[PDB]
Amino acid sequence: SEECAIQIPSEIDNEQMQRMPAGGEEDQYLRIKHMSALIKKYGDLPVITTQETRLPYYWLDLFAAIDEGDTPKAHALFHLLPQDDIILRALRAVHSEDYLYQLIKYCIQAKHFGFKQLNADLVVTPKTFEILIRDCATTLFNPAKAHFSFGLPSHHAYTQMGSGFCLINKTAMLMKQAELSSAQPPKFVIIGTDVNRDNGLCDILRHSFSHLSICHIDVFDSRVYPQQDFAYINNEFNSEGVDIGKNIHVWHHNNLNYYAVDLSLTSRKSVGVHPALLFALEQLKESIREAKAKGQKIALYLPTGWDSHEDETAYCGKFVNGRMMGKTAAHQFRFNDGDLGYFYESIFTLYNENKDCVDTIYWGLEGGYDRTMYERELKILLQVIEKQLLPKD
Ligand SMILES: [K+]
Ligand SMILES: [Zn+2]
Repeated sequence: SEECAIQIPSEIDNEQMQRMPAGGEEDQYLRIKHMSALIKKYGDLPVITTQETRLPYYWLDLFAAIDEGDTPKAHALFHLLPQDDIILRALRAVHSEDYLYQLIKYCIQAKHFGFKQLNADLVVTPKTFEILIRDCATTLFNPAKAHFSFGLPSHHAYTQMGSGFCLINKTAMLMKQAELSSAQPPKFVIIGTDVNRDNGLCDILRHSFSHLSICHIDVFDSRVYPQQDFAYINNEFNSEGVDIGKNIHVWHHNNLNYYAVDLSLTSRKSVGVHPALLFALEQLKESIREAKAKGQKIALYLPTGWDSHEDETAYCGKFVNGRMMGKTAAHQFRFNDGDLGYFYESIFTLYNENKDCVDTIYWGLEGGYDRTMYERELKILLQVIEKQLLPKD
């Protein structure tokens, strides 16, 4: 089926992720491997693997150069890649050439100890670069209208540095290939439910994409990583984001709209789906109607983390002002399978009922670190897909 796919790294690609930090107790290798074993075992889903997609020669040669250690050969070989190759045009539409040099540089500089530690949250192996790109390849090179991909995370990656387990911003590049693959740019909408703020992806959209039409609903808790609240955004947009509702502000910069759903200020009303994701759906219910009666299409991007679950034990989702948040507060500020299952079910319903307006869906794995929590949430996620987005058997 070209209509939907589910993307995991291959054996080799996943294997070259050891020592790569996660905000949990396991490295990113175990973490992603566990999810992949589950996804392969859950019967028959349309599952694609980063080993089968072969890149053009010049990519395979930049890779090869990285392996033998010639930092000037790699630096040069990459500089001379075709400016119109599908990967690279999107890659350098969001990432500075100096960052990519420094990165290639780190991968090779890493080959000694098998790993090069940049800062507390950023490690690279020799093959980090090959995988980051072999990942970005397969998503770019595959015509799936509803893409769920399980790889290394992205919404903290900046146009110019890496931060917090993120090395490049695969989401923004995927938006790049959408502005250019379409005749008229699609109306963009992002909903990122990872409990840590999409600080990175946000900077890249203010900087390089403010002219595209993007509605970006960013759900996070200004109390965990990275401690940034509305005052911090004000200094970022050097404007003052107006309050639209449940202590949630919006900023406009040219054609980009950024909504900050802060989970501290937005607490839940006894029973019913968490107000944070009800606004996420009120705004995606509307963005669909706007683009219908205007005729344009919509590309829908879900950079989703599960550390926003109440059942997350990772420090970066649960250590709130000096102590670990507890089961009472956790249920008033985080999400439970009730909330999530409703959300995913609603999202796909809007899609199925508006395949004339909603165009592509891309869901990409950000946070969610506790093993028994994320394995349960995944089973939920796979079951809603098996029901809504797959032809029945
Ligand atoms: K987020
Ligand atoms: Zn996160």
